[PDB]
Amino acid sequence: GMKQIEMKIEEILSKIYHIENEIARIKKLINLKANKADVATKDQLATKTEINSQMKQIEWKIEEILSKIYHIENEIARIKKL
Amino acid sequence: SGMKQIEMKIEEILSKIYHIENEIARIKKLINLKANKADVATKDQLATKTEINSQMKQIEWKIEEILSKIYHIENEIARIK
Amino acid sequence: SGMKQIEMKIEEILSKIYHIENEIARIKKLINLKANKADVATKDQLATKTEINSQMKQIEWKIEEILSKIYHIENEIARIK
Repeated sequence: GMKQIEMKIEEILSKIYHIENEIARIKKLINLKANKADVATKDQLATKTEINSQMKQIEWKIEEILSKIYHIENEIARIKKL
Repeated sequence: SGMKQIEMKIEEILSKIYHIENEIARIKKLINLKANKADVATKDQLATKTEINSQMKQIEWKIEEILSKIYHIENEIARIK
Repeated sequence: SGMKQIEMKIEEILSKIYHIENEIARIKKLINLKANKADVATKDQLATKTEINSQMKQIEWKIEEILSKIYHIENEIARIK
């Protein structure tokens, strides 16, 4: 009877040691994870799609402007020609 | 009765250990759903909507100014003709 | 004395278990403060400040060129008059 109890205590102590090692590993893993407070949220961050769309609108206007300037320069050259 | 008491304590201990093992299994799954520090952007690397809006606005104002100058010039040229 | 020794081992085991339970409780709280993979924006979707700054600078250079062309044209028109 006593021997059987001793063997159960042995198994329990082994299980506990294993659990302690699991916990030690878990703590290390947690320390590698990012905190919610330190990570910029989707709400806060600009997406490539959004930026691309607004950049495209600007680019089209710049292209329009460049064409207008070229046309104007040609008109002026025509006006000033002898 | 001494042996019986020890057995009852062992029963409760084993139940507690089993519960802890199940908790640990659940924790490991939860950890796997969390983002690693190494896999995210470092503080202030990424562009915010506020910053982008401000930057775009400055460019937009300049473009609008330019378009106004062009319209005026086109009118001046039409008058010169 | 055999019984006494077992009883002492049980005392230590119960103390160890209580300590482990407290550790687990703390770990669960710590995990709840960590960011989820599902809630973090992907590399595919995000823009960096460096990338944006470079693109904005290229636009600024084009605007500077445009302004020089406009200024020149305004001067040409003033001369024509």
